[PDB]
Amino acid sequence: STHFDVIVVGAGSMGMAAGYQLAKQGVKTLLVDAFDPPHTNGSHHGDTRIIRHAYGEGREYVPLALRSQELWYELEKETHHKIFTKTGVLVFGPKGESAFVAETMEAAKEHSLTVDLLEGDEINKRWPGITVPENYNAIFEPNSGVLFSENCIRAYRELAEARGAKVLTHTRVEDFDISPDSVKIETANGSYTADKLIVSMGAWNSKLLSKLNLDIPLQPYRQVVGFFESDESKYSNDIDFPGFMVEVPNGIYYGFPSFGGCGLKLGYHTFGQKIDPDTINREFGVYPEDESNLRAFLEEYMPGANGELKRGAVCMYTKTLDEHFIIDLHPEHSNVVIAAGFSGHGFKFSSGVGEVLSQLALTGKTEHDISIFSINRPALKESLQKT
Ligand SMILES: *Cc1cc2c(cc1C)nc1c(=O)[nH]c(=O)nc-1n2C[C@H](O)[C@H](O)[C@H](O)COP(=O)(O)OP(=O)(O)OC[C@H]1O[C@@H](n2cnc3c(N)ncnc32)[C@H](O)[C@@H]1O
Ligand SMILES: [Cl-]
Ligand SMILES: [Cl-]
Repeated sequence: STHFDVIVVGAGSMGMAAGYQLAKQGVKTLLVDAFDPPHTNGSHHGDTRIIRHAYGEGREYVPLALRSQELWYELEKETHHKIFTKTGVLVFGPKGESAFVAETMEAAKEHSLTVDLLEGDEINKRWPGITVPENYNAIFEPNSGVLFSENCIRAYRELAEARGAKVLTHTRVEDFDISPDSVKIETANGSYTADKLIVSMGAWNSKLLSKLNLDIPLQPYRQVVGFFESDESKYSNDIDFPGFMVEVPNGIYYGFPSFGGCGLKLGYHTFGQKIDPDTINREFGVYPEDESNLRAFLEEYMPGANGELKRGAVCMYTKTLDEHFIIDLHPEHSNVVIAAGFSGHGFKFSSGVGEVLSQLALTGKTEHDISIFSINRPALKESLQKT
């Protein structure tokens, strides 16, 4: 019975940000989510998320990283929820043996980002609690840091709803019916129509995009993290222990300083179980790798934080073949915007993506350069399920 200007399916990290940007402009928006964001069934829980500017995944992400940072500061001033803490972000690895470290330094140089460069014992000297080999080098970004992801989504939601946005919770979208001049969604709670559609279902994009005649390789991964009882005199944000993302022989790890004594949080990025969001086991510890992969890191590089496991969380990445995002219009429907495959590193950009999605939905174009996120790029292996 009711139409909308724009309908956002999946009101999570990207969708809720888009909802806020749309509502902010008086655009009558309906956001539909299978749950009640923020929640623990998607990819945004775990309390915290790292934001980096000097981007090791590729220096082309910097502009979006910087715009997103400015938007996070703006959100901080608009809500009572805590949004960002400037812990700084440390990146280290074996000298000359880390592509991630190399690209980070290059990204820094190329965009004139403020960073500190140090090696070996200088790393251990500066940050009691971190022990790396003499052959290790590092780049520290003082001004990037940590975002409180659940708070971000919560704030964007409260703000969007206050502006008129409608949020239909616990309602899973089951199908799509797209037309030349309108879009329609089917749910158990009723059907809804609008002029434009934004699709941002996270891990579920790998299962439901086929409903839009899109055949794109997207693989969901089970990715856990653990909070460990740590030596507060070394790992507390209060004593300036930084957030970090590093690359050692067996891969890439990321962590957060202890906030208010919650313990240092650590996650292993490189490995994760291939899963389906509908059958994934969300209990931490069911796989021996969950806790063992983390402690193996701590015992070697941050021994003082290898205490009791205080809490474990299970979350998901949705990877593309090239690990770059998908942000573009549906190849056959200019009134349909797709946001998918953030491959484990998209939260920091959610504020900026919200803006991009808003622009694409309203005008079919964006001021941002998102060519590398094209849904038609060859490295993606995208195609229609039947042309
Ligand atoms: C998992 C993970 C990810 C992660 C990270 C640590 C872990 C353990 N650390 C990060 C970090 O330090 N820095 C960073 O920049 N990113 C980091 N990430 C990745 C980031 O969290 C993800 O890229 C991000 O959350 C992706 O956002 P997206 O918006 O894609 O996913 P979501 O937040 O899960 O939202 C999807 C929503 O859509 C809903 N949904 C799903 N299916 C439906 C249907 N059928 N109908 C309606 N709604 C649907 C979900 O309920 C969800 O809310
Ligand atoms: Cl997490
Ligand atoms: Cl992801």
